Amino acid sequence: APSYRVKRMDIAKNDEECVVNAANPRGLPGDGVCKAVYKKWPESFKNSATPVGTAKTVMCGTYPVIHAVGPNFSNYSESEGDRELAAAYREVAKEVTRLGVNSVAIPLLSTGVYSGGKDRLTQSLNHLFTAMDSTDADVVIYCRDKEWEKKISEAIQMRT
Ligand SMILES: CC1=NC(=O)N=C(C(=O)O)C1
Repeated sequence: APSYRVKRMDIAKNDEECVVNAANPRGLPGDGVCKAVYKKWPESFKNSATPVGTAKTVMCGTYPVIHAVGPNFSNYSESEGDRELAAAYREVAKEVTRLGVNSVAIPLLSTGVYSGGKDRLTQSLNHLFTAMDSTDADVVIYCRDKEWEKKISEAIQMRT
């Protein structure tokens, strides 16, 4: 039965059948999760540009990298950002289904440099749940912060 799990570690060392990059719409290497991903899978950045609110898969050998572009909340209104954040996750679910993978390593989109300085753990995680609930893949969420690890775990546990 497919599960949700959380791991506090570098997403570039995931043990899943594909990864989601928290990407920018320019397809450029960038900072944080995107930097790790670039160093691990540089060939997945060939023609990886995709607009805000979308996701695009680029293969690195046979390993799929799903570049998903959450909104930068600095730029977006709360209502328009929320729409785009939801859309990005929906496109992730679609790519995951099309690939036929049994598992996916995913970050919380729009929670770091794109958070607009707000805590958006709950907002982002709930959009992730809504989209990925219709898939049969194991989902592993990767975070860096110990407190976030606990709150994500609690949110996972409380739906069971
Ligand atoms: C480049 C980024 N894209 C994204 O979806 N979320 C980000 C974040 O703030 O975690 C950064």
